Amino acid sequence: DKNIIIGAMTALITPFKNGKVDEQSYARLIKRQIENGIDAVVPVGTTGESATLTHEENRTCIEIAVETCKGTKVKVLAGAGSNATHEAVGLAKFAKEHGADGILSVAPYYNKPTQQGLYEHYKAIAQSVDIPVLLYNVPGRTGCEISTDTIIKLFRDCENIYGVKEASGNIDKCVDLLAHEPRMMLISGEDAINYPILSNGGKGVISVTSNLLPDMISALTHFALDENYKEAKKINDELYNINKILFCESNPIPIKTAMYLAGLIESLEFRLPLCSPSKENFAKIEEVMKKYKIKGF
Amino acid sequence: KNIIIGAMTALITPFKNGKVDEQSYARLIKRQIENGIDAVVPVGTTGESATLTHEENRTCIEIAVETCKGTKVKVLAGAGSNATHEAVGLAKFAKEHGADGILSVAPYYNKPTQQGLYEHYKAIAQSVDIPVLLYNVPGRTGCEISTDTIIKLFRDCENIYGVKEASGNIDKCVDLLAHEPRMMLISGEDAINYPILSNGGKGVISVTSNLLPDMISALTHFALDENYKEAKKINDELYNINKILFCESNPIPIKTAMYLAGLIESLEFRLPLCSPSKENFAKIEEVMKKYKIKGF
Ligand SMILES: [Mg+2]
Ligand SMILES: [Mg+2]
Ligand SMILES: [Mg+2]
Ligand SMILES: [Mg+2]
Ligand SMILES: [Mg+2]
Repeated sequence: DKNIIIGAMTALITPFKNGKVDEQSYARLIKRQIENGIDAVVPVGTTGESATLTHEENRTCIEIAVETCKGTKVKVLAGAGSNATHEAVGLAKFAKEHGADGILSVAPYYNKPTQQGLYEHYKAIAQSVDIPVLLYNVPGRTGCEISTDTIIKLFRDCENIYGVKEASGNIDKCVDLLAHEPRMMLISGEDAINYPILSNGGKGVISVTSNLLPDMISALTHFALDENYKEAKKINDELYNINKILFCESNPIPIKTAMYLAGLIESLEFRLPLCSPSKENFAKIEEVMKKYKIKGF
Repeated sequence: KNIIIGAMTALITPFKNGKVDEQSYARLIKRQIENGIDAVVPVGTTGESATLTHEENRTCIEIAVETCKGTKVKVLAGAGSNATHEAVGLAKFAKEHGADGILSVAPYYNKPTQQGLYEHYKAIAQSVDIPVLLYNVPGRTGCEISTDTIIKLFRDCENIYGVKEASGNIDKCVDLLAHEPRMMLISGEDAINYPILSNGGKGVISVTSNLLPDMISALTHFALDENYKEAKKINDELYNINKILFCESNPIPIKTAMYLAGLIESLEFRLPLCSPSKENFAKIEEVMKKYKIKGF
């Protein structure tokens, strides 16, 4: 029916060098994701520090992702959202112009639209492009919730809206969504509960942990999609300690720390207001990493 | 320190035919000045900062500065961002265009750590020489500026003189002023204006004052003179309107009330904000009839 983008996906960190996007590191990281079974990559989402990138840096990250996935089956689901509808429409059109296969569009943050407003927000975005649109609910960061009813109405009313990324630690809501609209693509945005979401019929993940451990997240998701739930849970359980420690400080502070500790990025750099973890949490991230096998390039 | 305190208004931004109604905007500010308000906050949360262009942000601050000249009324410009580089540029822009100080909201959405918030605000304060009021509203931003961070920033940065609190947490208000009694605690929560003032807060940055500027100004002034019996009377009388103004997300109710009072021409928002439900529209209309609303 609808065009979809599902499976194992990575919310890419954006590496910085001397305060600039390391464009070589970025392309190299994406290649490493492709080679470890990932099905799609998400440039400039939350994990990519979308908030602190200039518009040209946003274009650059998206274009590099498109260019690096050419010749592969891996799709580019571009972070393209904003708490201003006029801007979100513009960011959607631009992501499409630069070759993105679809867009991930975060619910408006800070200004707390009502459900009616969220509906009109996403309807305007979806009308402005002809590529798939994945809603993105993360109430702990936005201060609002796209309700089940709103999500289901948007899925049914707008042809290119095909599912939602849930980062709301609410398995009840995941049941609610797929019990009333089994045709939508529920996507886990919370690594520690990837398996519970997939086993209730979710069709993919947009992962933080896959930045560090893409082969494990790929295998988990693919097992689950193959209905080999036993093997998916085994990996989900193994990943629990790292899944949780990657949120000991606000994402992406721990994941960038882990990537640096693993030698996968050259510098532990953020853009303010993000900064390096405390010494104690730095030490905890390094401790948890010890029992995982981290792929190189 | 240099401070901006007293009774202050988070100005709504009126729209007409999709554009900032610039004449309405100046007229609304004049009405605030004429009803005892001590400062105006253009382009904060209540003014829908998130959906204004950089040019409209500029126009709004410039109209505020120009309308307040030759009066005591100060311009405490909304100027914050979840990107530190952009918050610094917004702070510089506000100063260079004549604002008396800035209100800078805690970074929303990307949830910086307390170290991150310290460095964020330290960067902003070092960029201008005008007063900076922090703004804590965890229900909208997803983060909380802790008491220790607020106190550290106040003691380490000359321009930082207090915090607008919109967190429903009177324990924290006590914590702040018991450990750092020199800061200016500013109520960002109309319903508890008097409790914050009576614990030593020195002003309000009000939503309700858009509609009832004389009442909020009296409340504040009674309280600052330690006429607490009178300030509590107004706070109690205002509770019903203070609460109904958040039956939907601010500023959807206050704009609806201003429109119903004939104070703005059109009930227009920028998406993702929009008109209230029919029921909430009716409820706003009913609560307003208990209050005397000053015209122009
Ligand atoms: Mg963003
Ligand atoms: Mg914006
Ligand atoms: Mg007196
Ligand atoms: Mg007395
Ligand atoms: Mg009352």
